[PDB]
Amino acid sequence: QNLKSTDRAVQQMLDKAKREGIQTVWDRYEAMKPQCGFGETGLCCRHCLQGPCRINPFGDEPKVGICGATAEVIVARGLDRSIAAGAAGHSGHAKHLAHTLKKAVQGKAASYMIKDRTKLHSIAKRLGIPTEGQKDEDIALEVAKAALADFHEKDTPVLWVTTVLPPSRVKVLSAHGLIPAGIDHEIAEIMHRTSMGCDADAQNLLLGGLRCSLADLAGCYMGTDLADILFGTPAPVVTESNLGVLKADAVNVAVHGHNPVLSDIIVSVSKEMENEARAAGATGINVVGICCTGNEVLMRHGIPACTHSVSQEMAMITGALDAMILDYQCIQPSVATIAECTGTTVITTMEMSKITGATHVNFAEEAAVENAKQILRLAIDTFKRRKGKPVEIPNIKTKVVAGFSTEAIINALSKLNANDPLKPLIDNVVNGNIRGVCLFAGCNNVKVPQDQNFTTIARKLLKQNVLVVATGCGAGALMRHGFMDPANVDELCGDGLKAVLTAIGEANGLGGPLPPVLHMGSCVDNSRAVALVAALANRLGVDLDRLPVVASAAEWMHEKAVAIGTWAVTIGLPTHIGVLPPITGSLPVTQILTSSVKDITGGYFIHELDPETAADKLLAAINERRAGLGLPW
Amino acid sequence: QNLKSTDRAVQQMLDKAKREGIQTVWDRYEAMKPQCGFGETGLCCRHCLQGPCRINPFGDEPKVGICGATAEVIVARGLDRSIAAGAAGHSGHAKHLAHTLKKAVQGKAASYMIKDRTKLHSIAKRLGIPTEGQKDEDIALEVAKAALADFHEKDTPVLWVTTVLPPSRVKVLSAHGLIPAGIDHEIAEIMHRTSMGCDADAQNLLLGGLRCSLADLAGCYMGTDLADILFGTPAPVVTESNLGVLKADAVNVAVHGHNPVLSDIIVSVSKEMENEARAAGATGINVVGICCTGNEVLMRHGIPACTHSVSQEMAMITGALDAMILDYQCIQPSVATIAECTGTTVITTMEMSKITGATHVNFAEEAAVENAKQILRLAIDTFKRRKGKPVEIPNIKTKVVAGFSTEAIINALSKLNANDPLKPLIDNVVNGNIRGVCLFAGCNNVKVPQDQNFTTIARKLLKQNVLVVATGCGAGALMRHGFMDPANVDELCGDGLKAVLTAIGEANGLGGPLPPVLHMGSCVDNSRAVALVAALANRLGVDLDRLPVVASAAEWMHEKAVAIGTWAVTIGLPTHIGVLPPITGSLPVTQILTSSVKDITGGYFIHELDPETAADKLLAAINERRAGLGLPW
Ligand code: SF4
Ligand code: SF4
Ligand code: FES
Ligand code: FES
Repeated sequence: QNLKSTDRAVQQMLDKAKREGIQTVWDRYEAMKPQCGFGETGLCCRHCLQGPCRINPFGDEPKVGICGATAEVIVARGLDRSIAAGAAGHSGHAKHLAHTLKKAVQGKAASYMIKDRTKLHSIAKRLGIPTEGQKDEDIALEVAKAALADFHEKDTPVLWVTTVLPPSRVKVLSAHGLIPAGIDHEIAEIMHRTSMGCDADAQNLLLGGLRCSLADLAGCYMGTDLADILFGTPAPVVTESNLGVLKADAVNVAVHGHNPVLSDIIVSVSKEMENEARAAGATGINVVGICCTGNEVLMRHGIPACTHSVSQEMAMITGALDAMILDYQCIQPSVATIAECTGTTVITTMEMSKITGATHVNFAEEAAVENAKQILRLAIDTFKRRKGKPVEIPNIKTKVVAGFSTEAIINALSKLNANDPLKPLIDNVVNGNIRGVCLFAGCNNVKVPQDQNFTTIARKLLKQNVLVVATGCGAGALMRHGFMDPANVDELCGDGLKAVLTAIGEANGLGGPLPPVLHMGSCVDNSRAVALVAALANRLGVDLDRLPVVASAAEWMHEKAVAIGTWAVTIGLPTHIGVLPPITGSLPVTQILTSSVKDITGGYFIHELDPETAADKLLAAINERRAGLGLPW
Repeated sequence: QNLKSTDRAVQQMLDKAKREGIQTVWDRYEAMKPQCGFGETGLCCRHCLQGPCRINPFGDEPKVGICGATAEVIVARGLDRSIAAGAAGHSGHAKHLAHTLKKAVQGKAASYMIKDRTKLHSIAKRLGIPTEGQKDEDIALEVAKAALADFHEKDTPVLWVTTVLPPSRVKVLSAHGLIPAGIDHEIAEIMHRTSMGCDADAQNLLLGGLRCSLADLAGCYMGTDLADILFGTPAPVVTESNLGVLKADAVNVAVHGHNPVLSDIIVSVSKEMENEARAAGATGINVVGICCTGNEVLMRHGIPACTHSVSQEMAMITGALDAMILDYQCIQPSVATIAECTGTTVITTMEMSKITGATHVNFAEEAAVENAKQILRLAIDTFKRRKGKPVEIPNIKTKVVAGFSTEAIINALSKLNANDPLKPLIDNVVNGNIRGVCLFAGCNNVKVPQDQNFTTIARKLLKQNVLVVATGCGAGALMRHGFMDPANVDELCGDGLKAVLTAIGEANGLGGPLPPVLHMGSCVDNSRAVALVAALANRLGVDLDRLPVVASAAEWMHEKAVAIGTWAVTIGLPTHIGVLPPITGSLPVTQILTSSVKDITGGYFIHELDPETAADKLLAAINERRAGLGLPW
């Protein structure tokens, strides 16, 4: 099972699933081999009913699509549609939060409120919304209206791009025509230009994709902003991760998906029903997190993280998961079928994301508490049905310190330098104690033994004094393998990095270091990493493509991650990816994305399937940035 | 060549292309056989990087996607993305026209203006925009702002749906949650819900697709409305069609694509440069139409139609096409390569639709006349380079009467009944002189011998007294085969239909009948057919799903046509399609689209590849509608 996942709890559940005859994502992957090479290389098009068209990577015909579309056009159109689909997910998430904030401040959903007033006021100031002499409710109404206005064309471009990046970066992007005009406007323009008989020039197509990736960045940043207003900005928290966080004697309830608009309410209400859970034979309600909704409630409330991404079915296989409460994105629809065998109640909550065979509860903000109680009572019923059944919860978990929002990181640094908090971090970059910064982001992917790339790359970078930050299922991989436990700083970190983590932690009263990797939150919270490095760029007076900062989507899968990787390149970062997207069928497109885009944005993709080689390539990229600043390396 | 196209001019050019070694769409189709059966059946998914996934239609594994997505989910997600892409094209077209109208009435593009004041005022009244005491420029500004507001969520739903359909139809759709909230909002929601780990219930997915198809209908109707304001509502015109409209001694200039925002200007300016063309050895500038931009200028100015859709390369093969001026949609990118062999200057004009190897001229409304002159002068240069070269223009053309906007049809009927113009048409439906109405719409498709389905079906329906209306490349097929020549009424039409066409034509002073088929314009002008049958429904006091009205997308290809076919079903029409979309891999999805959707909208798809059978099925559908009204059949 170690060829399937490097997580020992996951291996144990894979053995249970095998002896019980329950098919897993890994079994369905094996059943798909050999996968289609036209699709793997990108040389397939279904954009009209004259198709499907394909192109042989090498050899004889077919050499061109029926309409005349070349390999370069077919590959670029497919990639653009992936970016648009990712943008549509992150911005659908943000849009829902904008509507929730509007409802809350109009008096229409009393379960929601302005929890972070300081964040509200700073966002308003960032956007140019007046604060002086205005009620908080009116300021928030203005912020929500601004959020919704960024989805369509108006007199200004998308402010959740233009107000969040360094001004020199906005100027470079504007010169290339890359600033989005409206989030949904760009998504639709991608769908139009990639339809049959439309854009047929690879460079033109890819420039559009870069612009649409910035629409995705805007949705990410808007989602983080709005979730912080509504639910609180994260601050450092201590919790646990992996399947051992489930409790045989408790009602185990997983929140799963991405938008925490209901799961934050699930967390609050579950506490109020401890007595009702005790009447039914449980110690209480044990809410646990899967995927990014789990990251949201871990970051804000220290809810323990059960599992992530590719291994999500394994939580059910324990027999102890009484309910799995779904919103949208990254939910394997197999969970609805597996629930019959495991007894778990799978509940969908969003009108646009239903799964056949799952129970649906129509969540509405105005009725959020009622909804959480109806849902949680289905879970309590389920816990009672499994009275006196054996469960197999692997006794495996790690300690996790998390909650490193950008505000929290700046605050931690301020204990070393109150009036210039970024300076101690920059001081240590310049002197070599910190070699650079790497963001790990994105999913797991069944093609890669689970977590193998994240942990192999992270280990090498930490030994070379790289400050490592992580989001999404990259943070999930690292937390499940101990990278967020400060007890592992001695083992994992080079002496320079250890010195800095210790100095910061000791100034924060911890008597011990910050953890080896800083968890910055969910996938939308990749925007927090942008805010951090944008602040660093502005303090140094340079653009992001001169900083020793790189990213690695080491095991990526989702269209959302393709969008994130593309905006990382667009804002100027060397961006490693550990699974090839469907681009190898076009050498011209591959050359743009890995080389010549440098001349446009200063970023570039680094394609490397071997994680040891990937770490060497990321260190090389960091060290070239150091050299361009005149720093030793 | 008659297996490739039923058009004799196209056959002649296929022989020339073969002896000159020029590859055509038909050659590229042959080179693609056998096409992938997974893609043909819809059983392929590439929505994440764990793919590509496929499902065997029958037999052993693979049976399910890697994430657990079933065949039903995979097929429904793919179809939904096709509908969203079509909506993005039609509404991108409409959005561009909305911006053009706004620029014109703000004094920013003097080459554009309010040409149809009556249409402006009726659209304003339809939307609830006040007209009394307002300048036309301010009314138009309000209409343009309303058009742009329908792209995003607001306090009202999409008004270019809710104000254009019968109220009972709006109520049925609203009860099922099918009214779009915003055009680009729906496109993005489709992209989100169909991304990995999101919507996984076929019925839920398909309901979303029906809603997004109504966003497409809104874009079509908005595009027709705005183009009529800016360029004039069509009225009956007489012109010609087929390759014989090219002239060896003239500068032959094709306008090709969909948005006539520049080609209408091309038509005006070309007249002003007749003298400049005469200096270079030509008789003048002969502007001809390809595809829907050609339909737009045919409908408004009687510009002759050169060719359409699948056969567009053949116009170049004559050797006499000096320039082909492109905007977007349905342009085979092969034209840029074929131009090297034929001498044609291929010019792109829109930033989001470029073709490698074509010359680009950045069109801007503010500089429209300058742009048309720069473009037309490239064409005059090209005509001079082919001095003393042999050209092979097939001496083949038909007479075309066209320009039947809904306003023109109502006006023609008003000569029989001034105060109740629809009554004479209804009178003849009730008495059997008109059996019903069929709209032919959509593309040609290389899988079908060109025009064979349109003409075979139309011939049978006309003999059975069906009033036939046509748009897009369905109108192109019928015009090229004589169906728009009133001299063919005796041959083609049953006695009842002939009586009505003659009575209407004689009351309109023609001394002769209306043509056998009424050309209602471009693909967006399918909205005109909606306006006509909506008016008929309102006059009879019933909904569209009780009228003897059907549609046939007999040779369809583009994602835009998939969207149109889907909204035809959604508004209540039996809708024949002559090429199977990628749905046969899921029996549950096929059953929804061909049967059970009747219980939702009253419309349904009729899947029939055999055009003689299709005509029988369409007549059966018409006759069942007649029976439901108590009419003889
Ligand atoms: S758009 Fe072109 S390449 Fe794609 S399926 Fe249609 S004919 Fe084939
Ligand atoms: S979304 Fe599911 S079915 Fe589609 S490629 Fe990804 S794993 Fe395969
Ligand atoms: S031929 Fe396999 S992905 Fe299309
Ligand atoms: S396997 Fe051929 S279309 Fe994907």
